[PDB]
Amino acid sequence: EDVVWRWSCDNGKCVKLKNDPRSSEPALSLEACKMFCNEYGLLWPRPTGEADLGNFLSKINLNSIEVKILKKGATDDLMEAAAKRFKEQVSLAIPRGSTPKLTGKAVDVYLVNENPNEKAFSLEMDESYGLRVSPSGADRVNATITANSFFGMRHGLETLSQLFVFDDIRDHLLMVRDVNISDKPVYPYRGILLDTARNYYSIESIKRTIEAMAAVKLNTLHWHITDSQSFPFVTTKRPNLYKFGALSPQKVYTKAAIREVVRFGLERGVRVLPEFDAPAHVGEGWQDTDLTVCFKAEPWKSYCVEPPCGQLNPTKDELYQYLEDIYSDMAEVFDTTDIFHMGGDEVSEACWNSSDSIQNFMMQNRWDLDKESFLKLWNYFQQKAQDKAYKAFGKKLPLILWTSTLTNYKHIDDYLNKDDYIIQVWTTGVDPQIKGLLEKGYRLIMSNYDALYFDCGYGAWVGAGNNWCSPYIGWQKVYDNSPAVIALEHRDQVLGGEAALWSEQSDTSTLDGRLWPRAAALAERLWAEPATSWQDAEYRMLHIRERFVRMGIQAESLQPEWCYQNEGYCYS
Ligand SMILES: Cc1nnc(CNCCN2C(=O)c3cccc4cccc(c34)C2=O)s1
Ligand SMILES: *[C@@H]1O[C@H](CO)[C@@H](O)[C@H](O)[C@H]1NC(C)=O
Ligand SMILES: *[C@@H]1O[C@H](CO)[C@@H](O)[C@H](O)[C@H]1NC(C)=O
Repeated sequence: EDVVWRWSCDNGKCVKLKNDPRSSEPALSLEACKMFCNEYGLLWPRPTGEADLGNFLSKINLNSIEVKILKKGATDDLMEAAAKRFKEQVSLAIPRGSTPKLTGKAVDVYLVNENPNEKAFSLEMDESYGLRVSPSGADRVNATITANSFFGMRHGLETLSQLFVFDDIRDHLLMVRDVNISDKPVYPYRGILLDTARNYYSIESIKRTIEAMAAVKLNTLHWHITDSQSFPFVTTKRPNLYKFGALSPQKVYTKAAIREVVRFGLERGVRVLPEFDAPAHVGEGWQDTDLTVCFKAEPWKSYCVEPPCGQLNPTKDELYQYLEDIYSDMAEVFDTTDIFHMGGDEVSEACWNSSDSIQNFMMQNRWDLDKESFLKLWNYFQQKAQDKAYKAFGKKLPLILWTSTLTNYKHIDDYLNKDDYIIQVWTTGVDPQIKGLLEKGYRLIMSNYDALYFDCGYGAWVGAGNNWCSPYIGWQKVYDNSPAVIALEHRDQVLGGEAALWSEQSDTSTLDGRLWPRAAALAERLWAEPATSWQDAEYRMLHIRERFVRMGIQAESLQPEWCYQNEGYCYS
């Protein structure tokens, strides 16, 4: 049938009223009411500069949307793809099974990229843009996006596509008539860590993730591609690793597939940042190489944080020839990344100390068999690994390592330095380590486990009960988590944050629900850094969830749809 209700703004809330036929007032559809009742309308994330949306809408012909690229250059392929992608984005305003009337004005999208040759990712890349929308004569609209690079430009296309609403009362596609927007992100690094080694994730599900990331302007996919449980990364120079390491022959990431993903990400302003976690978090794949110790060691609680146990043996020269080859194979297909993640997850002294060859190496070099000695072995490893990474990427590039014993601020400067190493932080924001690190000039990527671990809250995968970092982190807690509050003065040293999806209990099937719409909360926090909290973003978060679902993302449900149609009535 046809929609029977209407909506009217009242103290910032769209109230549902009956659409009585005996009225001279034009009825508002739910989202038409929302676009103007809300401070920032249906925008996610909300802009950092000007947010002038005006007061009116305009009927639009869907078939009469034409995009024109004004400045041409090296990024022609990228801009043409992003423009072709724009028409499809506009259709996301329309609910499936509803068709818009083919009438209304024509839309002219004018893309001006003022440095059409820049297409490299860097922490200094300019992702700012300007958005102007105004009527053009009688039967058309002037939509102009102006930005310093392609990245800001496609960010602007994203924001522009959010200015379309569907009127399901009349079946009209509408657009905001007069907009003036200036925008740019607060943090340069906005990411998701996807663990694809504890469980496999189809290429299609990964592209689908990147698609959703772009929709809320997140720019980094950190691809945790290897661990102790599997080695799906197809390494040509050391094919024995993925042949023995993969969960199955089909559960693998080939050079062609990775290139597809990397290119797909580039077209969408997403840096695909590969990680090889070492010298811990290794196992499957390294059988019969004699380059690991403690693999499947029992009882596992004595040797590692989670089974199977396994670490690299740094005392063997051949290890670094394997490492160089792995890095080189990564550098070849991950060819948009400006950064490389080397893991640095906590090493087990117990494991290294159980090895004959390792103990002899430490005695014959005078070191002892104490915690400080094994910290030297780790430094010894990381220094040589680092050297090979540089040779592999054919240049020096920033490296990322987790907060660990090795990166304790008290002694991190012994072999690490703040110009070469970025530190990813899992510890809670009130930990002394963050302050100690910030003061020694180190840059941070925030991934604090109490706000940013998207795996928390489920059943136990060893034993019974729940998983280690329960309870489940609602989007509210991730939205409110602010690096600016954590960093304080040293906040420019914070590069941004990363939602971490560890995959002991997540794979292809649970991917959508794990990330969305929670990652959108991180998206707004890192793009805008609001002084306002989650309550002020609630209505817009509900809408962005619906947009994800319309995109085909199987996003988590936050609230009854009733709350979305009846703002103000669901509260606590
Ligand atoms: C990177 C990093 N990601 N997470 C980090 C912190 N490690 C948390 C420690 N931990 C636990 O403290 C733990 C307690 C009880 C059961 C458990 C089952 C599996 C795994 C764990 C675990 C576990 O990993 S560092
Ligand atoms: C469209 O709008 C921009 C910004 O107001 C303006 O500078 C430009 O000249 C307009 N383009 C056309 C062809 O109307
Ligand atoms: C390593 O093992 C030796 C005995 O084999 C012991 O003396 C030493 O304390 C151990 N090191 C650590 C850190 O446990």
